[PDB]
Amino acid sequence: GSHMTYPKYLLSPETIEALRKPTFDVWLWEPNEMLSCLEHMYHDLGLVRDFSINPVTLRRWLFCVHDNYRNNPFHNFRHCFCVAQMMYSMVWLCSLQEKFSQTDILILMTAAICHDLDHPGYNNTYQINARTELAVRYNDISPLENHHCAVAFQILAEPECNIFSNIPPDGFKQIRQGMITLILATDMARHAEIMDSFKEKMENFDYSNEEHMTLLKMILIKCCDISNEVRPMEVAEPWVDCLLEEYFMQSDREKSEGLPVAPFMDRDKVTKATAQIGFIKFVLIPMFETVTKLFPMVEEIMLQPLWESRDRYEELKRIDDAMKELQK
Amino acid sequence: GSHMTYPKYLLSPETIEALRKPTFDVWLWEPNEMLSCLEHMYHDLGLVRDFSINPVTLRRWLFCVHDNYRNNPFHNFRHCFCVAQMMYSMVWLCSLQEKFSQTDILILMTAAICHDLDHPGYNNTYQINARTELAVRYNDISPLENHHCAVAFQILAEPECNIFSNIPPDGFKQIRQGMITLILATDMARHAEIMDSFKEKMENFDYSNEEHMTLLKMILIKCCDISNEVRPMEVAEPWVDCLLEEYFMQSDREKSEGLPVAPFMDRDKVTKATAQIGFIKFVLIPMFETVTKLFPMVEEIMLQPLWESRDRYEELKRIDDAMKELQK
Ligand SMILES: CC(C)n1ncc2c(=O)[nH]c([C@@H]3CN(Cc4ccccc4)C[C@H]3C)nc21
Ligand SMILES: CC(C)n1ncc2c(=O)[nH]c([C@@H]3CN(Cc4ccccc4)C[C@H]3C)nc21
Ligand SMILES: [Mg+2]
Ligand SMILES: [Mg+2]
Ligand SMILES: [Zn+2]
Ligand SMILES: [Zn+2]
Repeated sequence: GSHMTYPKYLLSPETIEALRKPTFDVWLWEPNEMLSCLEHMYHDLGLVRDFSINPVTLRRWLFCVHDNYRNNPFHNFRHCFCVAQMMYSMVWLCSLQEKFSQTDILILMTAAICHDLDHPGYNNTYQINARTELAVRYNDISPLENHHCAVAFQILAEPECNIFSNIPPDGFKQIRQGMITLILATDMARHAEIMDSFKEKMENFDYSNEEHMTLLKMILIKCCDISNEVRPMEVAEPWVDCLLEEYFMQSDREKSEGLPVAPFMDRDKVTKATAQIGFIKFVLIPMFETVTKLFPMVEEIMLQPLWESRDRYEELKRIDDAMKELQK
Repeated sequence: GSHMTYPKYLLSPETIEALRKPTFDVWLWEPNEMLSCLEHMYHDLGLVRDFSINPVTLRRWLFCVHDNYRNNPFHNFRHCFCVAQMMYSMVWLCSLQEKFSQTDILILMTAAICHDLDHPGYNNTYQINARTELAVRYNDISPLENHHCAVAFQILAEPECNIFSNIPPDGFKQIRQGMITLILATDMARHAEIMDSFKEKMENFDYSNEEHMTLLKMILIKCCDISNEVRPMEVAEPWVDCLLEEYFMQSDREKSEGLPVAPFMDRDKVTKATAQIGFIKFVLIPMFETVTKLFPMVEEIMLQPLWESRDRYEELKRIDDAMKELQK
């Protein structure tokens, strides 16, 4: 719509607008454009303003983050961007600036961006069963998430990437603790525990109770992390195939090294349709249902697409099933 | 008593019987003799037998463990020997072989031996405040105990040191999980918490309830860890100066680096007597009282010597107070 053309890293006005919504097509963008988006979120949320973040430091920091994401089929830099972009979406959708401090929004955003740093593309169960250096390092306790987190603060300790350098020590310590809690909370082995605690608080929720608020931020980051299916189908569906790529890599290796294979990583047991129907019905919908009690607009903008997804996979399944009826 | 003289590393019959009581003078022995003592405990408790431990591997493992203790004034290989030797004493005293599986005995001993591996001589609070590599690696969560536990399994993963090599993977997993839980339980930041969970199980204890037993093993290790004052006074007391040496090393360093100093480590605020009075009264005694409810022989063997220590130290402090009052 502009009188001249601009480089891609100069986000257009339409892109800036689109970036606030969960319909943003995360696939359209190169790393450099994604980096620009993230940068813009920090400015637009008032976090550069309120935390006195050096604007060049913010950029050096994001570039460093990018460099410490690996090129995995799924647990890559585009995935962290989805998680961040969904968090951003949720701030707008759920009017989170009315409810949360700027420090809380900083924690949410920074944890979202950092939460899968240097992921190897094999999960905690692989680490633990194979007795990897990481499992040994972290005593079989959320080995990956502990590493993501440590890498995060390693990056922030480099003075040219330290977006928190103009924050007082107490604020730093507060932000550090919140980020650790949040990144640790993304270990899916703790999903039911965290949901139970949340739901328990939801018996009588209190926005001025720090404990309630901590659980609400753990639930937000968990929402954002596993939210691909909330997105328009054409955006959502490619992510399942990337995840299965990663998972098949792992179960191949596990077979070959004599380690236990998860059925949901077994090429002969999983299908995309059946895996997603299960995850949608039994993990995603129920989680977003609880959140919808606090944020009613979540039903229309995030539950609806999930219902639509579930239904469409049910259709796909009827067809995978017929295909298998031709194959023995 | 014998017809010829044997090398020190061949323990005499008398040392062997004496090794089973809390009364054993840990100060008399060289490292090689302490190593022979630990080796003997594994054979004597039936652990070599019941877990098919290669007797040479057991010694390589012990020697390696010894090497990875640092030459700290307190948190050294002799301390490790104390903690293990007290555990072994408690085995006999409390007839723990009636109550616990051999796997649990193994866990208890191996955790006692390993629980302070590669201690730097500066506590978790220093690590955290100074933002050390350990603190950043472990996300400020029990960084030292995490580290001790990691180093234990780094050692065991060296095949010449793997005393668990003839154990099937299910048993290994169970031993590892147990040792991790017990080593992490030695973080004194968690003391009141663990004591409280213990106490609530103790309301109706159940030796066949795995959670009850886990807590019990946690307390047992915690008992052995801080048990110096249960020992005869001449054995117990030189440990206090060793610990203060380490603490003063820390407060001096904090002072120099402009970091917070804990009053209990400050050479200006600390008295030996006042240090010990409170610790004995409010940490050691209450902890051993709850154990005595399950193991009533503990009163005479471990409480009585704590009562004496408390009395001795309350007397020293009067003499301190009469000196201070007498002067200023
Ligand atoms: C990384 C995992 C937790 N993840 N993140 C997003 C999604 C997704 O859309 N689908 C799946 C599938 C669900 N997995 C089976 C499963 C069912 C219920 C609870 C936990 C896992 C297998 C994935 C292909 N995993 C995701
Ligand atoms: C290393 C600590 C926990 N420890 N281990 C044995 C002993 C001991 O005999 N005395 C003390 C005293 C406790 N004091 C500080 C403190 C009190 C309460 C909680 C944690 C530390 C000073 C020590 C001389 N600490 C020991
Ligand atoms: Mg993750
Ligand atoms: Mg320790
Ligand atoms: Zn993730
Ligand atoms: Zn210790």
